[PDB]
Amino acid sequence: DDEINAQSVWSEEISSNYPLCIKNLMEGLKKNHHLRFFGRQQLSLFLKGIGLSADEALKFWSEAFTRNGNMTMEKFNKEFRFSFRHNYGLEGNRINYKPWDCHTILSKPRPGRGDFHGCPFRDWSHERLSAELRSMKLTQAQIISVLDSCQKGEYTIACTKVFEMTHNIAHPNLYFERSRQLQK
Ligand code: SF4
Repeated sequence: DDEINAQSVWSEEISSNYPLCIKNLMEGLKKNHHLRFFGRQQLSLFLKGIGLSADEALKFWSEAFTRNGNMTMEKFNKEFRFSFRHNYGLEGNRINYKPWDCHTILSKPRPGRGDFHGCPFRDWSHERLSAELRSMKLTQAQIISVLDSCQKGEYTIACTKVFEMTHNIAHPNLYFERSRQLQK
């Protein structure tokens, strides 16, 4: 709880370790105060994979869904609380909900309008990727190298390139713990 909790996952320090997909999901949750089923599972199981406790997860999801008066606490407890508790097995279920790897993430149905699951290196446009990479302090030479892998369909190589360029197999939780390891 000292490192990963409901408040510290919104921190810049912790969130600077997220791969592009989790960053995309967190951003959609912050502005819409809600995520769809596929996006819910991708992000929820990742946070569980980095050590977010059951109590902190329910604190995290409840505040996020009810933020800015998006929905009441009663609507959340009646329409979403069970599903999040289900993912941690707090209702007695013994389904093995492991965090999704990149292969599993890319295999899900592709995101449409309003969806935030998936992998940005395949689902975003080159224009959207380029602007996002520039805010991450990448130069156009580095950008053209990442888009090259994207155009070739090697999305895990493009994400591995971003890691090396932003720092000094194929799993989003492996991205986090490698990056978070370089912080300590
Ligand atoms: S390669 Fe995997 S970890 Fe990286 S952005 Fe795509 S789905 Fe996320």
